[PDB]
Amino acid sequence: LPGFATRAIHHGYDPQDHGGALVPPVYQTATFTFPTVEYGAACFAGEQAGHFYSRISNPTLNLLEARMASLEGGEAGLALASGMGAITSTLWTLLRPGDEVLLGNTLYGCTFAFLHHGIGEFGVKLRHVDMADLQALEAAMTPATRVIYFESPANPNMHMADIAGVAKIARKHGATVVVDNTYCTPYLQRPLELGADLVVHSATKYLSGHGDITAGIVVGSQALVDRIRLQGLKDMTGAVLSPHDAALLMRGIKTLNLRMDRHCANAQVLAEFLARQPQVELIHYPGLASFPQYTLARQQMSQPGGMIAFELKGGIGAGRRFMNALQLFSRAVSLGDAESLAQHPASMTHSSYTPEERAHYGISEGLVRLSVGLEDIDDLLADVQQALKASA
Amino acid sequence: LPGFATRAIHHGYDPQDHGGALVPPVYQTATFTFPTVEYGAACFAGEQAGHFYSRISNPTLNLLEARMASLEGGEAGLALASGMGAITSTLWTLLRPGDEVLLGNTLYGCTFAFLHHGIGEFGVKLRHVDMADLQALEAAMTPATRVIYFESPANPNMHMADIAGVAKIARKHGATVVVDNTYCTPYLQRPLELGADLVVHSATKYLSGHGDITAGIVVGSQALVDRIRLQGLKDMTGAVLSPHDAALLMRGIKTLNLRMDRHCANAQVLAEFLARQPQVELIHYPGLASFPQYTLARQQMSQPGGMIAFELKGGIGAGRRFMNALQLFSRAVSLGDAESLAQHPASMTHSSYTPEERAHYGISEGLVRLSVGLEDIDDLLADVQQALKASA
Amino acid sequence: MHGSNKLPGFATRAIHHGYDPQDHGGALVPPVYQTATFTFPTVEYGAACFAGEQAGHFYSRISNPTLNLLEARMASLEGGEAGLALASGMGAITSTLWTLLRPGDEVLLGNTLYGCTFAFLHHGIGEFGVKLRHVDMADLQALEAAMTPATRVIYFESPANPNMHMADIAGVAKIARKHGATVVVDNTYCTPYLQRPLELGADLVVHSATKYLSGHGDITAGIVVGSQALVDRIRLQGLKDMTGAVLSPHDAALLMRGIKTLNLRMDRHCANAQVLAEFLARQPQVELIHYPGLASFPQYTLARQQMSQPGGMIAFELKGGIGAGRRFMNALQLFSRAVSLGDAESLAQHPASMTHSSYTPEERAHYGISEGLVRLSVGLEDIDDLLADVQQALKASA
Amino acid sequence: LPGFATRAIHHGYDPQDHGGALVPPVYQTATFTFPTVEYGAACFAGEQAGHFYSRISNPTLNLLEARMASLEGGEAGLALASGMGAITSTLWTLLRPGDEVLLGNTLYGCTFAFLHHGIGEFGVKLRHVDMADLQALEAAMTPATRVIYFESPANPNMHMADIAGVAKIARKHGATVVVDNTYCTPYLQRPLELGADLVVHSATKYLSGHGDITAGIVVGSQALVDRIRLQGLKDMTGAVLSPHDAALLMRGIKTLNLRMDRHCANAQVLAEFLARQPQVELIHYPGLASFPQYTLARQQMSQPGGMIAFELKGGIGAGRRFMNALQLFSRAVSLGDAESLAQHPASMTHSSYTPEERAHYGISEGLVRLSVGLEDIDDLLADVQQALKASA
Ligand SMILES: CSC/C=C(/NCc1c(COP(=O)(O)O)cnc(C)c1O)C(=O)O
Ligand SMILES: CSC/C=C(/NCc1c(COP(=O)(O)O)cnc(C)c1O)C(=O)O
Ligand SMILES: CSC/C=C(/NCc1c(COP(=O)(O)O)cnc(C)c1O)C(=O)O
Ligand SMILES: CSC/C=C(/NCc1c(COP(=O)(O)O)cnc(C)c1O)C(=O)O
Repeated sequence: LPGFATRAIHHGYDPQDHGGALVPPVYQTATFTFPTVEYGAACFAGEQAGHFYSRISNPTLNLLEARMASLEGGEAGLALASGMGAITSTLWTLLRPGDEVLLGNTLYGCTFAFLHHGIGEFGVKLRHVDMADLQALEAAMTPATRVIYFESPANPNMHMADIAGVAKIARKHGATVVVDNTYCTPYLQRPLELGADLVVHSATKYLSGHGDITAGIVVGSQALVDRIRLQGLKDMTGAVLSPHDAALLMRGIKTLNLRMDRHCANAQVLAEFLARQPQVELIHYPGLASFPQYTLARQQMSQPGGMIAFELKGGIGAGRRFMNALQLFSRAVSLGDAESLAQHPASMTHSSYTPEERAHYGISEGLVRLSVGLEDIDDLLADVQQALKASA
Repeated sequence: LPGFATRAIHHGYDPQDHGGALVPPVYQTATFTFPTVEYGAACFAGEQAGHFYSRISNPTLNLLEARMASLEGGEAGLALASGMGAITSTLWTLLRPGDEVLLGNTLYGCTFAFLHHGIGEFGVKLRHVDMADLQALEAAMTPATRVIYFESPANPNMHMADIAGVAKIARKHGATVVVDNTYCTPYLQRPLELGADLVVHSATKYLSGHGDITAGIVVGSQALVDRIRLQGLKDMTGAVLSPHDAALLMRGIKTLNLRMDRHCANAQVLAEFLARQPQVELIHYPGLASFPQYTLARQQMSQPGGMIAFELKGGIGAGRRFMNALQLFSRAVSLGDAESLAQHPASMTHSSYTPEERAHYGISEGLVRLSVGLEDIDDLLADVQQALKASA
Repeated sequence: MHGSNKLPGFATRAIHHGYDPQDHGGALVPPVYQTATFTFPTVEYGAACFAGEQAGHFYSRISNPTLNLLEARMASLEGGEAGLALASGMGAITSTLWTLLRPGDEVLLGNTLYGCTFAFLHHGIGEFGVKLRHVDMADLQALEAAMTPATRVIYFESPANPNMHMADIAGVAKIARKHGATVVVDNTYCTPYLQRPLELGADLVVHSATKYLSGHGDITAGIVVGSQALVDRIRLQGLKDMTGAVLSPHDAALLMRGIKTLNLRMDRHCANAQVLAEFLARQPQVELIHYPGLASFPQYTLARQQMSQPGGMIAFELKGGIGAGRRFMNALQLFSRAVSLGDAESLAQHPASMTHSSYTPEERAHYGISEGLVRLSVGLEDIDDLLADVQQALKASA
Repeated sequence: LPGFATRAIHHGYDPQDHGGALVPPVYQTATFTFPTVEYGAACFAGEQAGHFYSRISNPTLNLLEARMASLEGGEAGLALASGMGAITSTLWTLLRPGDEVLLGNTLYGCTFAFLHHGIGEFGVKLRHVDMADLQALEAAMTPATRVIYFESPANPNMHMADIAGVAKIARKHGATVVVDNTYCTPYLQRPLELGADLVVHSATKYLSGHGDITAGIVVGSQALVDRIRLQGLKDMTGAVLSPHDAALLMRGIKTLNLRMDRHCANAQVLAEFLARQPQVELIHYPGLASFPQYTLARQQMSQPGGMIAFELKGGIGAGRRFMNALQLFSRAVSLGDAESLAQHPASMTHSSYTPEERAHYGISEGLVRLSVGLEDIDDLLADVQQALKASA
């Protein structure tokens, strides 16, 4: 079995099948012709090799799909036009009125919005459980419960989940486990190998790695992905990934190992630096020993990742002055780009909110999330240095 | 107000805002930064002009949107990953359980699938009506009727609706009218100007014009597009258009008028040919005096379009052999490409079942659909001629 | 009636020629080979790709399947054996002249050339011992008279940039058959849809595919079309060794997209320009006006003889001089102030206050242009909007 | 002065100058307009700093150029359509009939072809010299010597030049020193800092990193680069880089350091392995302690590179059998891709030659060149190992 980086470069593709082309050609085409109508009948019945329309399937998307399937260790992959594309396509096919979905305690803003203000308003019951608390989960299981969905680590506290523990419970009750594995990437965490059924990504983040596409991946069993493709994607979202973006995504995946190694190495130093500072109150970085859930994080994630969350003494005001002081970090939402991004949900994403509304959710007054990039660490240190001095 | 071709080339863009670039640069970026946090606060409150993340909005996509809005005579536009992306995003935000939606009698298959096996399995009521029969439409209306959705001309029999008559009934009862205007494009038909609220396109077809992108456009009021953008696209489908494909779509649109002129002139000659041949039993083309809704066709479409549908005397068998015989025409689903295409749904998209399923779901045994391309008309004629002989 | 040996029409071939979807997974649009290098099954299937026998691929700077399709298709349209695709028009010109010419060879040139072509010849290749001579190519007696034994290449544009001077291409090729020269014709302005120098006796044509062939102003590209032997030579020396002007398969894919509507776009360019040129000639403000479709145009009968339609380029002079032209341009709200052609967008330039602004009034004649001159590339906008813009712009030059 | 990684990600670009876009927009446009004739007057002069045509100066290309300049420690940059683009544009500008160019003893095939069968046949003198031998260089200099051109390390044996010694000899005679820095990249070796005047790159190799573009770079003094822009590129080659490919190149440059680190570590290992084999007659890798020019190599190269050349004892025949048995390395010319590549010049690029014409030229019978890729070293070892066993 060839290694991770080998597979990220080579898996699913022989140059000799495409006129010797070293980089696979991009199938920037909407439709594919048939030799016969009989051949074309068989492609809608779904019982052959080949193609018909790019919304369903496309060779450039198929290579990306298979290759991602290999990295995560799953049977099938599906490519979609965004992370939300992946999540919504997946959830729209597995859930019908009167089914229940168990969710992690904290979710990504638009995943939360989709669940509560979207599918949740179509008669699907919602319920939030601590996915580190196996006791609380096992209680909350009912026969109506069809899907268990969560992020590990979770946005933005880095709250972990006992994936193996959750999956053993779900296996007994018949529930399908779906993990948003965006923050880690298969390089760092493979939830399918810990019993999960499906993993979804925002490929927009670390997989692409260069902040120039919006994209989504689903990986899991052949049976589950076939359904999500032929219902969620085909009928219910239309979240079709451009072959051009699919090709750029594959370009990024070829440096995933190298990019994450450095993300994690830079993140480590900045976390350890931030720990030893009078301005900081607490830090949520999985590779600091003071991290609440250090043990579980290391059983699942091979490295601590590139994301640091931390709160400041001075709260809302200390954040604004810190964020505005940054001359190298960019004030922006998103993560996993080569460029180092900072965001402060208190006065950016959730700014029209007041302090009285924020505490409802698991989202602090002083909380500033970093996505540590690939820049020279000494420059990143110096930028954070002056930004903390400016936040007094 | 400048002419169609002028607007389809220039609307919404001045080179002097982008370093004098004649062609607008492609914003192939997932995320955008802010100079301060208080600036970025307003971009999430929706109260200050600018960008944050390409799933919600992007400048390349905004240009496409605004330009498409001008061509349809609408206030605002939204760009999506596919036509189904356009449809699902739209209907997911506009309907909730208990709402009734009146559909036209025939619909494009994935739209039929989405309605009956997708959204209509989450407690949304569906009824089918002949939108040509204004008495029956009026009679079909209820207060719970929230949406009237149809294609005009309809897949795959070219059936027509009086858009203004339908809109009048919709103003009476208080219902939103959504027209799928793929077949015609804004160049030949503008449903908003005949009282429609929203129009949806598969921009994959005529608007693209070159078979290379998958895309969708919604055009309507600012109020409705904003809801579709902020809920259907953002939370519920994630069907985000690549700035690459958005830019190609705009390239395609620059020759829309010229391309449609040729599609229509070619299709007219081919329709009049097909009507004279002994192998052909019925022909549906709007530019033929024999078309049942001929008056309405000239009253509502400025030209009769590029699509022909017809039936061969020898049934399914003759269709197969007609289809197999084509050397210039390509066997493929889809329409609106430079390349002339044909399909015989009876032995392609809707194959396995006997005549009895194909009757009630109104697609004849011998029905062949043609998307007439931009090739030399003599070449197309010659290909169709020999294919008819071979059909017997 | 008639059978398979009939040539498919121009629009059919501009969309289909050289590509059957069945040889590429059924993909209706050809896959873009956005790859720099190609691999070999055995080590000997690499050996034969460099030398002699094999049909196949190794490196994109010599040959790429996306570029090959473009090439074969441009060849069909021009009526040539072979095509080559390059990074720019100047890529096509330099790559061609670098392989056909050596020190001591003479090149006979059209009286006017495109600026960077003129520069290439006088200040580039001409300084490496290639001898230069200009002749009015409309004068077949003068051309005959200028032929020497060292004359290796007759090169020229028709119509020329920017005065739209023309040459008898068949007349030139006949003179060249007798003496032995290779005729190269820059066919940018007409495109294969309006004029086909190869079918009138020219040995090679070159294009700035950046213009009408692309049609949408988003790529820079060149094409050479001509005999297999001459194109192969150009590919294997001019492009391989001497320019490295390699076309991106991305841009080659877009050029093929533009070529799918060439006939339609040229039809509309020409229709607009004819209506605009006839309008322009009847206006008070205009001194003269060159446009091949007007009978006043000096070479009206040659234009009709060689071009199937009169093109999208207009030239005219204003009353009021530079001061009027200066105001005319600034008054344009729909036309752009730019130098290029063959875009969907209509472009104007007033060389007095633009491209030759640093020059002085009298220096214009003996470098070679007028004082109220305005070149127009007529685009694809609704003709009424283009009239209204030129009308109000004339009124502001008054 | 920020670190190499920081500059390779940020240099020359602020998001705020383009609507906050994190990644810069791609200026896929041929022409640029002017607001007035007075503005457009000075773009054919120089005193107004805008744009006019993309063959001369495009915003996307300029960013690439400025950034490549920064990494190389030079004043200014030029982007071109291929490595040969950069080489030919540079040499056509600097050389004329009667001028002599001094060359490194062995050059890349098409550079040798350009010099001897292109520009050499226009009255330009050629002389090859050993560029490590400063005594032989000074002796070779004449008044006609205007340019000194070489690779370091060079094809095929990794033969170094003494760049600082060469520049010292050139400074005496006024001549210009041009260094092909393709193999090393600015990450490993910066010839301008050691006294050279111009560097050229086939950005097609390591700079891109991913084998999907063809691009050239020139970096040097503003006056020199300006001339190669306005003479070599504008008039004499027209080797204009696509903004699309220039965008990809810059995408590739953001992982240059990380990719070069891994290339070099995989090479280090695989050379240590190869140097101890019974099948290996001789091996050229800069990092081996027994490399002839080891000391000088480490004065210029911060790491020994990703390329290995070695000789098999069985001659041309063993090379053939080794090449063919490789299942993971691809058989191709080119280098610096993520995918590992191998060529055996004696049965590929130079097979039409006879046994005695290879030595004359400067190539061995059993010489195999390896571009060591980014794959898992254990897979690469396995593949080379079995290929060595099958070579006997
Ligand atoms: C309000 S814009 C900010 C978006 C952010 N993230 C996106 C994201 C998605 C959704 O993925 P797309 O659909 O491709 O965006 C899914 N899952 C995770 C863990 C994510 O982080 C952000 O600020 O971290
Ligand atoms: C079973 S594959 C055949 C697809 C066909 N058409 C697509 C289409 C869509 C959906 O649009 P996308 O999502 O962009 O494909 C929406 N609305 C209309 C009137 C359409 O024709 C077809 O065969 O005509
Ligand atoms: C100073 S920018 C103006 C450029 C113009 N034309 C280009 C051109 C070329 C050169 O082709 P590229 O290298 O692709 O640009 C070659 N041959 C012809 C007849 C051309 O028109 C122009 O203003 O008409
Ligand atoms: C006969 S195809 C093989 C090409 C090879 N290399 C190219 C190259 C160039 C020229 O660069 P482009 O023009 O981009 O190809 C310049 N400088 C160096 C050190 C190079 O290696 C090769 O096999 O190593």
